[PDB]
Amino acid sequence: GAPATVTEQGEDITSKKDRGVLKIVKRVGNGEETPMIGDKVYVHYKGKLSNGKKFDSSHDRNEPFVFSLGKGQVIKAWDIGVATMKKGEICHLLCKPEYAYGSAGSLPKIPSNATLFFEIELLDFKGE
Repeated sequence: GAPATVTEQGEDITSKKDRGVLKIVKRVGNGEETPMIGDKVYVHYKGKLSNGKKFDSSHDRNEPFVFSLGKGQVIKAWDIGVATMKKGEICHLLCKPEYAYGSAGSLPKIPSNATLFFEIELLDFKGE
């Protein structure tokens, strides 16, 4: 399925080349511009654990998730990955725990040492 495919066929987008964050572009977005550091970014997403269970979804909440890019307001894989996206892009990200929740995990449903799968849509970005 899609997690296996990004694991085996994804591109390493880490600056250290440690394969901690792998990406596939699923829907090509608009133009060439990506957000810059500090921009307000608006995403839709769904996340799954490596046991197959959904752990989160903005679609199910009927509202996007909004954060300022490159500020550590989200897991490292998201700061790194969303920074590569175009407006309108949909991607898959495969995130090793060092770029996610590490040994701590995150209650209620993310265990320790968890590799995570996300589908992310970059809806919009704007400077403040």
